[PDB]
Amino acid sequence: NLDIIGKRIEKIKQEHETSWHYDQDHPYKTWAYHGSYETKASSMVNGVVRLLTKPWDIIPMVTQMAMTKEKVDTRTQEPKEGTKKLMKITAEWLWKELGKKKTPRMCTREEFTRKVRSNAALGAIWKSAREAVEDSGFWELVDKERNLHLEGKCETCVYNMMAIWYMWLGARFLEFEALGFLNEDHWFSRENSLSGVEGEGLHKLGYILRDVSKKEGGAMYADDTAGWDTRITLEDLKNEEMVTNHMEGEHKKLAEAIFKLTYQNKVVRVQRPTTVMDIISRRDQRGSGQVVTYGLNTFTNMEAQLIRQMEGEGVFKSIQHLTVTEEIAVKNWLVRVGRERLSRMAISGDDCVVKPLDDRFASALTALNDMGKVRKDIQQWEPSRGWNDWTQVPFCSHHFHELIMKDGRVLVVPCRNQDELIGRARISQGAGWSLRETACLGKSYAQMWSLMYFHRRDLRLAANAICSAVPSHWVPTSRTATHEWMTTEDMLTVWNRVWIQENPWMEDKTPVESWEEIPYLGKREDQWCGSLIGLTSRATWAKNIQTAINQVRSLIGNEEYTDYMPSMKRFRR
Ligand SMILES: O=S1(=O)CCCN1Cc1cccc(F)c1
Ligand SMILES: [Zn+2]
Ligand SMILES: [Zn+2]
Repeated sequence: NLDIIGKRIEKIKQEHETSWHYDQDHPYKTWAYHGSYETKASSMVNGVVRLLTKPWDIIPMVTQMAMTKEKVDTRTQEPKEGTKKLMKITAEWLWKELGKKKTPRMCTREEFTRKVRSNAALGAIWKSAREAVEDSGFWELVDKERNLHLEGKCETCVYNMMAIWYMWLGARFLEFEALGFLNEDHWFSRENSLSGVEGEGLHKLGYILRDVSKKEGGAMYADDTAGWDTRITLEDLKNEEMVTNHMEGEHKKLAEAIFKLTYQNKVVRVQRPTTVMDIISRRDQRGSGQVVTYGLNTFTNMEAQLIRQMEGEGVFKSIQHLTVTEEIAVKNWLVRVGRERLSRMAISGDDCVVKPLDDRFASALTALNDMGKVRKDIQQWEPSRGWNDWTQVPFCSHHFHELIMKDGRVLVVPCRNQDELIGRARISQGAGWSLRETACLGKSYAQMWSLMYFHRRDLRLAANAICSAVPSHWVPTSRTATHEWMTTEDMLTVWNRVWIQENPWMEDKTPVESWEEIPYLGKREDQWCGSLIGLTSRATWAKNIQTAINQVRSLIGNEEYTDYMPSMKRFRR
């Protein structure tokens, strides 16, 4: 206990010696409380996108998105011995498969520096990250902590609750040095993991689900976990740490210390209004950089789902205890069919789709419930509802349509309710946005829509409008998947590269010559997915779109603009 977290606690106590109140009115039950001390970010509207989406100003599902816990303080029972055994064997086998064609390695100050100078979310708390990285005293702070970790101790690796947990860049660097390889070297690529989709892109996910649908077997299951990060057990963290069994030298020691000192024994600071700072600690649950969180969530989800598959296939009889012959059967299933069973899944962190061998999977719930991965919105022992059609399966907040081009070629396209897409593009985060920076964020949403959602009538029109309203040469930006729309290249050229040239599911590579060759959903199916086609508000907006474009051009001023509206049939004279 205080053995490992004491130093971090001691150091914070001193820095606030004149306010160390041990509140007895502390609300924590499952989080150990240590002490307290004295201390003291809304969604803004993007005006460029809102001025060009007027019909949505009266749609509450869009307008409410711009307005405006008790699951972090929960406990997870210890799994049974049969469950623990199944997890240990599966985890051991899975790190070996992921490691067959990859080599664990340390990520570098050099690589970390480049990532900070290209504005990548690292959950940090010198002003900006940029100025800390170009000064050397910081790296001496990193070195002192680095040397403390090699010694098996920790001083400065403390979480700041805000449920996301920021850290001092020094802690982030040390996490990235030891475990960044999982993301930097694509351990969860589909080629390397079989179930993963890391680096895939939203224009690949529907093709991937259609490929899973082609396997013989049962329904497609897509069960969501209730609060996945809160259900990560200490047994889960131990099975994840076994990646260090594949490491050597410094790296092995540096990685072992991240897992022991910061993952399996955390220290957190949380603001309470009664405003004081609450210094609490817990060994279990997920708390780590969002990028390491993604890869280890993928790993543990792949593990859990292969065990749910083993349960449905009768590989083991009970989670209470695994007979010595069951152990051999589980390991033999893995060697014989493990890679085929991974191929029956698409897993993106806590998000999965599984096409099992048959529907016995639907009621194979004992291992899943006992690992703590309790399903959301369903009674603990009620059998899973499966999907009969890959086009109805939810995955990564989307569903996927099969869309046939006038020339017979087949697109599998990503889709979601259009109110969600318009409502998100109308929101910015943070202060100090110039009109130019607001315009360039609108342009990023517009180009994403032209590439991913070209099949939705309202979005291809609004995307053309925004791109006409923002100066042609201004570069799309974001402050916070592969992002092919982040470019000043012509969007028809990018569309051809993504959907035809580089698309491994498209055998005929004939380029498309104009946007009019590129199809929409059926008119009814566009409505079903939230389109306003057919409403008087929408018809007036489309007819008068040049007036809206000219309003935004007048605000931005006398700049070079291109009219993209004649790329659409109806504006082609
Ligand atoms: O589905 S409907 O509402 C019934 C008539 C066809 N639709 C209207 C419409 C207007 C403008 C463009 C368009 F593709 C379709
Ligand atoms: Zn540390
Ligand atoms: Zn749809």
